[PDB]
Amino acid sequence: DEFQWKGLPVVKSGLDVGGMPTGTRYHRSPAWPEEQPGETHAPAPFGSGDKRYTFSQTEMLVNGLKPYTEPTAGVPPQLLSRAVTHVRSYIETIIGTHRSPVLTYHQACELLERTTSCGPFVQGLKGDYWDEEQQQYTGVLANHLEQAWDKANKGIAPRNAYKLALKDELRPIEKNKAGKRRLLWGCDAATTLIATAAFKAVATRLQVVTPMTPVAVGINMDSVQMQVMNDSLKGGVLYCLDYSKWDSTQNPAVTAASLAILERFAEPHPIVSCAIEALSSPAEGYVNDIKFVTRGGLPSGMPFTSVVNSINHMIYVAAAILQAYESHNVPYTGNVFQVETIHTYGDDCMYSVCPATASIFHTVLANLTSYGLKPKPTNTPVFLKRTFTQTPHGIRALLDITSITRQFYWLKANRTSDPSSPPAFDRQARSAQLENALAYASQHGPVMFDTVRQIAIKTAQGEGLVLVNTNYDQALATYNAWFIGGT
Repeated sequence: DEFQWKGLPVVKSGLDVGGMPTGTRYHRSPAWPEEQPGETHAPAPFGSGDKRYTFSQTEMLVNGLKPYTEPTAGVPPQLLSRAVTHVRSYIETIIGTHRSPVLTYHQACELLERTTSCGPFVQGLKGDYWDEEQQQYTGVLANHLEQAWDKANKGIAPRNAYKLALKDELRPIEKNKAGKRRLLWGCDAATTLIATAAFKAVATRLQVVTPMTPVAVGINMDSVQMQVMNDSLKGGVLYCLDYSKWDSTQNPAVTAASLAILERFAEPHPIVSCAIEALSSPAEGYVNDIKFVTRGGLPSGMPFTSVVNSINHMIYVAAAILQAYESHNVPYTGNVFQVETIHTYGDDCMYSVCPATASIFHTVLANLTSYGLKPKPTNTPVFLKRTFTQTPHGIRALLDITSITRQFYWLKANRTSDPSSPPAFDRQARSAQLENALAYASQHGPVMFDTVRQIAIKTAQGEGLVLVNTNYDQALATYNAWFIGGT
């Protein structure tokens, strides 16, 4: 039965999945004992081990889980259905009406991320279990996937189940001082598998075609695909919005609609449909011996989070716009996604709207907020933290300079309760990281690059590294080869 645990509704899971990991993987660079100008980020608060703060992990979790407790208005069902047929229609004209077959078991298995966790029911990394060249999973994980695959083929859906933790990353110091840390949802590998088999061929068709669809997922921002995106912005009125608390504000009816759109492009099959059932069912987060079941929102670690959230976003925007026209008594004649230009990456976005739409944008925004989303114009495209900028070699999607330099001042390494303690890290990975950071720097041009250069040399001697993209010309040449190659 339900009971309250720190003010959240909560049930015993029948299992014990363990506590959230202790400490942090981030150390200050040994090269960098002092604070540098314009630094804005440091390691998120990790509770008991950490001398900076006095927050506990469990309370940071409870904080992050709270919005999942409260449902969201969503879209009025009649509106929703019109919005949906807009979204569906448009994607039909781009990717066609072909229905992708479900993946084989082995195909689906090869796509799992060996680098990540197995979710709440199996310990370790997925790669712990991968046979490099039996070419299959093995052991306890393989049994976990196998039973699930078998059940799915029999119409029995896997658990929409996540191991809850907190993300360990560099965050804004303003946020750290406030006791904020992002939720980590670790999906059950079986559920990932079934989704993958269901939906990956549809996801791939959308990716092949990016950014011709508003699903920008898997766009290479350091390629021509970004210039295609840029070009598509011309003519319209540019709104680059950030949504707050995007994940906790996802309405489950909208989500179910997005999944129904996806299902349209797949073969009907018991797999496809376990997977909708799982993914449209409420997220269950496991900690210790309890689970929390969501009443609203979406877990950030769902299978296909980006695609599903990009479809949600398309549906919300179509609805907001169509509602705004109808309530102003204006006819809306074309497809939203031709009349308007829309790029999403789950919650990240750029809208380039017709002027008629721009005229009544106040009203669009208000419709968005009425769905329980938490949303003026610019000439400067900003997307996936990139700023679109002219350079001497064409438009580039420029990483923030602080995104570049913070990589020099921090490194992800061994667990610790002390970031000021010395890292154990492999020098080659580190050096490759920093040579990449340098190639990004080169696009900012030569004054900017010289500053980053000086940082990198300092870093190299302090950390004992070796670096070539230390010069502008070779840093420029490496980025360029990335750029024209899709590399």
